[PDB]
Amino acid sequence: AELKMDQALLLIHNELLWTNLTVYWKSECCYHCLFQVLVNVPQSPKAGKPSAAAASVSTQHGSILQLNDTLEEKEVCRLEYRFGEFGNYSLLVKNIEIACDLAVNEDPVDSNLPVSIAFLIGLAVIIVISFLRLLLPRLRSVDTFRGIALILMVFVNYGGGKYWYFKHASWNGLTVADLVFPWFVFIMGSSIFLSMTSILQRGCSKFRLLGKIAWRSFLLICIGIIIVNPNYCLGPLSWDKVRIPGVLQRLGVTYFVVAVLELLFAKPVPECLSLRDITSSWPQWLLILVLEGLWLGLTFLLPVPGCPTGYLGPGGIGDFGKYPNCTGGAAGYIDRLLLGDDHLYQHPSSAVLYHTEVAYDPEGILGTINSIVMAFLGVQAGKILLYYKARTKDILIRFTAWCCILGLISVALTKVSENEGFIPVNKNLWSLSYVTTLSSFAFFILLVLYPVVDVKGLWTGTPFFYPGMNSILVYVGHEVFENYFPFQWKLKDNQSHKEHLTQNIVATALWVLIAYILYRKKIFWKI
Amino acid sequence: AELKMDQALLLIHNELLWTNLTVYWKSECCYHCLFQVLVNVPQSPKAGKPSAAAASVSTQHGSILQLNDTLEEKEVCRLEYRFGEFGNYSLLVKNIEIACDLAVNEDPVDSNLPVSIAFLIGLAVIIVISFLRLLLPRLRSVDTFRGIALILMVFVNYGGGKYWYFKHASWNGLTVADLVFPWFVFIMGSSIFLSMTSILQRGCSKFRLLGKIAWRSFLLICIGIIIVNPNYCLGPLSWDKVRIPGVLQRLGVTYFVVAVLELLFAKPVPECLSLRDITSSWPQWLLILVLEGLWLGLTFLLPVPGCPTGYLGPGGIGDFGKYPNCTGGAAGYIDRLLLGDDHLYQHPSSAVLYHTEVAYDPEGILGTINSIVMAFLGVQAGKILLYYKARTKDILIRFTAWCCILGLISVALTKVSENEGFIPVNKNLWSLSYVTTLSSFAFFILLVLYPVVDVKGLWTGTPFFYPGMNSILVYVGHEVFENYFPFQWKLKDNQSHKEHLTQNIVATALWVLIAYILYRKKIFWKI
Ligand SMILES: CC(=O)SCCNC(=O)CCNC(=O)[C@H](O)C(C)(C)COP(=O)(O)OP(=O)(O)OC[C@H]1O[C@@H](n2cnc3c(N)ncnc32)[C@H](O)[C@@H]1OP(=O)(O)O
Ligand SMILES: CC(=O)SCCNC(=O)CCNC(=O)[C@H](O)C(C)(C)COP(=O)(O)OP(=O)(O)OC[C@H]1O[C@@H](n2cnc3c(N)ncnc32)[C@H](O)[C@@H]1OP(=O)(O)O
Ligand SMILES: *[C@@H]1O[C@H](CO)[C@@H](O[C@@H]2O[C@H](CO)[C@@H](O)[C@H](O)[C@H]2NC(C)=O)[C@H](O)[C@H]1NC(C)=O
Ligand SMILES: *[C@@H]1O[C@H](CO)[C@@H](O[C@@H]2O[C@H](CO)[C@@H](O)[C@H](O)[C@H]2NC(C)=O)[C@H](O)[C@H]1NC(C)=O
Ligand SMILES: *[C@@H]1O[C@H](CO)[C@@H](O[C@@H]2O[C@H](CO)[C@@H](O)[C@H](O)[C@H]2NC(C)=O)[C@H](O)[C@H]1NC(C)=O
Ligand SMILES: *[C@@H]1O[C@H](CO)[C@@H](O[C@@H]2O[C@H](CO)[C@@H](O)[C@H](O)[C@H]2NC(C)=O)[C@H](O)[C@H]1NC(C)=O
Ligand SMILES: CC(C)CCC[C@@H](C)[C@H]1CC[C@H]2[C@@H]3CC=C4C[C@@H](O)CC[C@]4(C)[C@H]3CC[C@]12C
Ligand SMILES: CC(C)CCC[C@@H](C)[C@H]1CC[C@H]2[C@@H]3CC=C4C[C@@H](O)CC[C@]4(C)[C@H]3CC[C@]12C
Ligand SMILES: CCCCCCCCCCCCCCCC
Ligand SMILES: CCCCCCCCCCCCCCCC
Ligand SMILES: *[C@@H]1O[C@H](CO)[C@@H](O)[C@H](O)[C@H]1NC(C)=O
Ligand SMILES: *[C@@H]1O[C@H](CO)[C@@H](O)[C@H](O)[C@H]1NC(C)=O
Ligand SMILES: CCCCCCCCCCCCCC
Ligand SMILES: CCCCCCCCCCCCCC
Ligand SMILES: CCCCCCCCCCCCCC
Ligand SMILES: CCCCCCCCCCCCCC
Ligand SMILES: CCCCCCCCCCCCCC
Ligand SMILES: CCCCCCCCCCCCCC
Ligand SMILES: CCCCCCCCCCCCCC
Ligand SMILES: CCCCCCCCCCCCCC
Ligand SMILES: CCCCCCCCCCCCCC
Ligand SMILES: CCCCCCCCCCCC
Ligand SMILES: CCCCCCCCCCCC
Ligand SMILES: CCCCCCCCCCCC
Ligand SMILES: CCCCCCCCCCCC
Ligand SMILES: CCCCCCCC
Ligand SMILES: CCCCCCCC
Ligand SMILES: CCCCCCCC
Ligand SMILES: CCCCCCCC
Ligand SMILES: CCCCCCCC
Ligand SMILES: CCCCCCCC
Ligand SMILES: CCCCCCCC
Ligand SMILES: CCCCCCCC
Ligand SMILES: CCCCCCCC
Ligand SMILES: CCCCCCCC
Repeated sequence: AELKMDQALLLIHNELLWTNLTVYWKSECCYHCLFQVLVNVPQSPKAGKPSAAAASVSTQHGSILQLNDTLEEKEVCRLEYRFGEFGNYSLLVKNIEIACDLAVNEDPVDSNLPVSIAFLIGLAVIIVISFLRLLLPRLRSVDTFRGIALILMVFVNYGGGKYWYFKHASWNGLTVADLVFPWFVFIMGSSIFLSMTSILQRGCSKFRLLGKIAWRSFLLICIGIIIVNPNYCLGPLSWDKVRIPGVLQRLGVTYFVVAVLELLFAKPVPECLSLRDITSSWPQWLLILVLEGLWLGLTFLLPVPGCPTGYLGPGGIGDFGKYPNCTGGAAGYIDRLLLGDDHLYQHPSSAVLYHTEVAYDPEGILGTINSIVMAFLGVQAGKILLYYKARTKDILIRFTAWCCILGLISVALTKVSENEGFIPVNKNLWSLSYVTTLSSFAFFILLVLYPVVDVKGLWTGTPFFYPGMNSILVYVGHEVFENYFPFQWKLKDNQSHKEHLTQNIVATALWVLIAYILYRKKIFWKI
Repeated sequence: AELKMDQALLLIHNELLWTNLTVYWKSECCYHCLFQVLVNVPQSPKAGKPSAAAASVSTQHGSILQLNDTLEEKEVCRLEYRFGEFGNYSLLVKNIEIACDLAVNEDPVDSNLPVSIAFLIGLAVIIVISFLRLLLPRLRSVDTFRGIALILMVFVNYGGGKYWYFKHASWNGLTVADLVFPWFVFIMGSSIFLSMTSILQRGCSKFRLLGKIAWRSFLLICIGIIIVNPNYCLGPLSWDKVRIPGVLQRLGVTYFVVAVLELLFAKPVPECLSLRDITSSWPQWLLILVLEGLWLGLTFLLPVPGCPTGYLGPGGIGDFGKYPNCTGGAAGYIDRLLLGDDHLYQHPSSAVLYHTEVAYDPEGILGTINSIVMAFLGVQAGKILLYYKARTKDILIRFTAWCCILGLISVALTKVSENEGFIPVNKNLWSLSYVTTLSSFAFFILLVLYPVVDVKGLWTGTPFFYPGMNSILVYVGHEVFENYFPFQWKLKDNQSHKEHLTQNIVATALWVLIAYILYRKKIFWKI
């Protein structure tokens, strides 16, 4: 057939004699999208010979169909159904009143079977290895956490099996792909504090440390702009098409601000209910709350011309299509004002579900405030680890307290909903509730991973700390060699989830093995 | 206008009343090519109103034009002229007998002015640096030689300014681009001997050395097949389109054969007219002469179906177009027999001047014999360096003797001509005279570079030994980052020699600087 991946076939048979029909399609994942025309089925020329037309409907989310008489502009029937991948469905519209019935000709396939099988195979290997082994400075929990986030992004960037839950969410909500970048910012803040405390304890000067901070930030930004962003398979680089924002640029700016703050207000770690780690660093908290107030003010009060003030929405056909060019609101407006459309991201994640035409950069200028807030929460985690290193009970109690506080803030902001909160979770805007949700997840992960890996030693972090010790090499590496064999080959079927998933799992395992080889040879690159 | 790079405009005005004309074009660089149709000019409809037509003629080499009456198939006049780049020439054909005259409307540009200016600027910098400095184990000559060849290939591979003398020759003869690969094979043989002598003198076992040899050869071949050959900007790799031969594959096979021979017949270096370095290694010479006899026999006596036996020619329209699919002869036939057309090089250098349609691989199977012969001559150079290291006069005398012998052999084979010798110089076939010519050049280079750099110390090899100590990193590096900024940007004019030359010079200097940075940080990768 001609069905692409994640698409079903819908055959519409119109038995009505004197009324044409227009088939409108809306996805269930849209929040207030507009109905779009799917197919036009004419009237039946003679009784007993119904006119037909075929359309392809997406199967990732539920579908809502509305059949409207193209003359009277009225609705004859409306269906809400969830079509399955590669299915063959027939819809019959006939008199006696008009009622339209949906039937299944060919059953669909189970498209999530590769994911279920890949999890069971992975779980079966873990049990065998653990059972087989039974018969036979540098914190390791932070390396394990960073390596977990690394393995996840390599799977996600390489495609994720072309599954919708291993991709970035269109506008609002969370998928597996939306977790890894905030966790990298969190871990990078924690490592900022650990490194700076060690260096300033060895007696090193603050000005040489400042020089190292500036050099590392400049180097990260330059690598991001020149190596990671461009698609050089298209052609040589021209300035008018250069994308200035990006991932490594975000890390460089966040690292500079947070590292310079910590260096400026650095204090020796002194040697048990006490708020020492919090109150000893109150100037940072004051400045961070000032930045958070700035983000809220610019997001909810800045007037954007030709756009509602405080608009938190995708534009396109979203919000009933009233604001087709307002993708982002104040964040997008500031990006376009300072950098320009041609220096932004040309394929925002909302372009597929909301059909937005403007350029929006997820790593823009306004979200760097919340990137800095995430990194500073990571710094607080490092402070807990170092201040109370003698007592494990103190560390676990503080991690639990922070996780609970940030979780309650996220519940209040998002209202435990995807689109109906006061500040819904959104990776494109780097929302406040995005930061608090992912920070509570990071504190819970550290809560589980600290006693298991560091205190007791029940686990060593294998195989996660091998890329966790070469994160920058693995990141820049898979960006450079994304199209190379063995990370990518020509598939017998591009429309198969099984083949894409196998390819991406193999490539991710190859990067874990490359990082293990570098670790085994004691080759560690720090930017 | 619409002239591309290295093209002139030819306007033909036909004043003849009753005879059409057909304009045939042949290049002077062709050996026995066929005339190709350039443009068809009809007859003049009325006296005093001559019909005209415009054609673009290449300006890299001389042009031969033949005007033939399209009815009687006779020749009215024939011109041999050398058109200049971007010139505007008008050719008038008129009665009184018929004589055709060539006139220059717009003068051409001097297309080699950027090359002349780039040499003077380079020479002016050398004089300033040498004058300014005046006011203010590992052989260095081998590193300088390898670095010179490295700088040359990086300039050549990146385009060479799009100059025809910085590209590979079409079939026969030499350009600057055809010198660098044989010199790498020569230096690699010399380094084989130096390394093996040192290791076997330190008492290391021969079997562990054999393991190291096999590992290095396998690794070189794998890197060549997977990283260097494919164009991943086109798409993911499929087996049916994989090119098996290549540069690093050639180096791997040559290294394995030569290193295993030297290891097998290794002898300690003993401590002055004597042939000790030659006669102490007579088994290698016997085996090398046997391989050379094999190459000559398979090249001049193997019967290729549908092809003359011992054909040393490009096919295409060459040799008067009698053998359009015989590109290569026995070498190409063996390549196609063993590997197949779809696993060979799809754009041989002859495809532009001789219009060949078949696939030919310059790094094929039959030329590896001559690659091994070149590497073994390099081994002989290393033997001279180590046997007579005490006496500089002995080293210089032996280098001069070898250069003279190989030069005389090259003169005898090529007959001091491009196409008229018994075995003309040809990089595609890796001819015997190609090997002897480039070996005499390498021996002369070593003759000049040994007393200057090593014995006296007048020069240190700057800036050439910095990439000479990281050759593999520089090679694989510029292959991976060929399309990246700052090595390539979008030009304001793609048809300008000045802009291409500036871009390629800047990229080559950047690779010298990268290698200097690695040397300054003591980071050396040996494959
Ligand atoms: C959304 C998607 O799918 S793609 C988006 C995802 N983006 C990315 O993954 C970007 C890639 N980013 C990264 O890999 C990292 O965040 C980096 C490169 C910015 C660095 O993060 P960091 O945690 O700071 O890494 P790094 O190892 O360089 O840490 C630097 C310092 O921390 C120290 N450190 C790191 N881990 C630890 C640890 N566990 N304990 C103690 N010190 C540590 C290092 O010793 C070093 O200190 P030093 O230089 O004084 O000796
Ligand atoms: C046609 C075009 O335009 S493109 C075609 C051009 N192709 C290429 O350039 C291919 C690239 N090839 C190369 O760079 C090289 O030929 C290579 C990578 C194959 C290696 O060549 P080599 O000269 O053998 O390089 P390398 O430095 O690795 O030498 C290996 C050994 O020689 C030793 N060695 C190298 N130079 C010297 C020296 N001057 N003195 C003593 N020992 C030396 C090294 O110590 C090493 O020994 P070890 O491993 O026991 O310690
Ligand atoms: C299909 O027809 C229905 C009519 O039942 C349309 O629904 C109305 O649309 C108008 C706008 O033209 C609104 O003012 C009404 O409030 C809607 N509801 C009713 C009950 O009339 C619907 O818009 C049509 N579909 C499309 C895509 O235009
Ligand atoms: C979906 O199913 C219908 C049957 O329910 C298929 O329609 C048949 O198509 C074949 C060839 O196209 C005809 O020979 C049959 O007569 C059709 N049957 C009916 C009942 O119409 C349709 O082809 C299927 N679509 C697919 C498989 O893509
Ligand atoms: C142009 O015309 C000339 C005639 O002077 C052709 O030259 C002859 O070509 C025939 C082949 O058809 C040969 O047998 C003759 O030996 C050639 N020379 C002479 C003096 O007759 C020439 O081939 C024509 N050009 C092209 C491209 O066909
Ligand atoms: C080459 O030179 C001729 C003149 O020798 C140019 O022909 C002139 O073209 C312009 C515009 O096309 C006319 O206005 C003139 O009348 C033409 N002059 C003659 C004598 O024919 C021709 O355009 C030039 N070709 C280029 C510059 O590409
Ligand atoms: C001090 C901390 C808590 C907050 C810092 C940010 C404050 C001072 C700034 C940031 C952006 C500012 C807003 C920007 C633009 C407008 C629109 C204008 O028509 C009225 C003022 C108003 C609404 C500003 C109010 C003050 C504001 C919210
Ligand atoms: C011993 C050294 C000097 C030479 C080794 C190669 C010799 C033995 C081999 C290599 C290829 C061989 C040739 C391959 C094919 C043919 C065509 C056939 O119709 C007659 C024999 C003839 C002409 C062979 C003669 C011998 C030959 C030249
Ligand atoms: C998110 C899915 C990724 C699937 C691959 C996970 C990593 C598998 C590890 C394989 C390599 C192990 C090398 C280290 C062994 C000690
Ligand atoms: C074949 C033309 C290439 C032009 C560039 C030649 C190399 C220039 C050297 C510049 C970098 C010097 C770095 C080392 C300085 C000590
Ligand atoms: C249905 O559409 C056709 C166009 O092909 C039109 O001619 C016809 O009038 C329409 N039906 C009605 C009832 O108007
Ligand atoms: C020249 O070519 C034309 C085709 O356009 C043809 O009609 C004419 O006959 C030819 N000239 C002669 C002399 O045959
Ligand atoms: C898609 C909607 C996301 C809302 C998430 C709300 C929960 C925030 C964290 C809850 C506690 C986490 C403990 C691990
Ligand atoms: C000692 C070396 C100093 C290098 C300085 C390079 C420029 C630093 C700029 C960093 C700015 C990043 C945040 C905007
Ligand atoms: C005495 C040693 C000092 C070394 C340099 C430290 C100062 C670096 C300044 C960089 C500031 C960056 C601002 C963009
Ligand atoms: C050992 C000397 C300490 C003196 C204070 C050092 C403060 C360094 C932070 C400066 C922040 C400014 C960034 C541009
Ligand atoms: C030297 C001690 C002074 C105490 C100042 C008050 C500390 C305020 C801490 C702010 C934390 C609020 C966000 C968690
Ligand atoms: C294009 C024709 C090439 C023929 C070259 C013949 C000369 C061979 C070497 C001569 C002596 C070299 C001394 C440096
Ligand atoms: C000790 C490690 C040995 C590795 C062996 C790898 C295979 C070697 C094959 C090399 C063949 C190259 C010439 C055909
Ligand atoms: C005792 C140590 C021996 C180490 C291995 C040496 C033998 C390697 C054999 C490789 C041969 C390659 C042939 C293709
Ligand atoms: C120290 C032991 C020496 C014994 C002889 C070693 C010979 C090694 C060369 C073998 C060549 C075979 C390659 C496949
Ligand atoms: C800070 C690094 C900025 C790098 C900008 C690259 C610009 C490329 C344009 C060159 C082609 C005209
Ligand atoms: C057609 C699929 C073949 C590729 C399988 C994945 C590669 C695994 C080995 C990689 C080591 C170089
Ligand atoms: C010795 C290394 C050989 C590598 C061959 C790569 C083959 C790639 C084809 C996979 C896609 C079907
Ligand atoms: C438009 C041309 C601008 C590029 C000039 C070459 C780059 C030189 C600096 C490279 C260092 C990153
Ligand atoms: C999704 C987990 C898959 C684990 C596969 C591990 C074998 C390479
Ligand atoms: C590092 C060089 C940047 C050059 C930018 C030029 C913009 C047209
Ligand atoms: C003790 C110094 C505090 C300086 C003010 C903090 C906010 C800028
Ligand atoms: C502005 C409405 C309430 C916001 C929730 C507060 C969470 C701390
Ligand atoms: C310092 C620039 C990045 C180097 C490329 C690394 C590719 C794995
Ligand atoms: C062809 C030699 C040019 C030398 C230029 C050196 C300055 C980068
Ligand atoms: C290294 C894996 C090679 C796989 C080759 C498969 C040919 C179709
Ligand atoms: C002294 C051993 C020589 C072995 C024969 C050489 C040619 C195979
Ligand atoms: C076979 C004709 C003569 C070949 C020249 C010999 C050079 C040593
Ligand atoms: C070992 C494979 C090659 C690594 C890439 C190096 C790029 C500079």
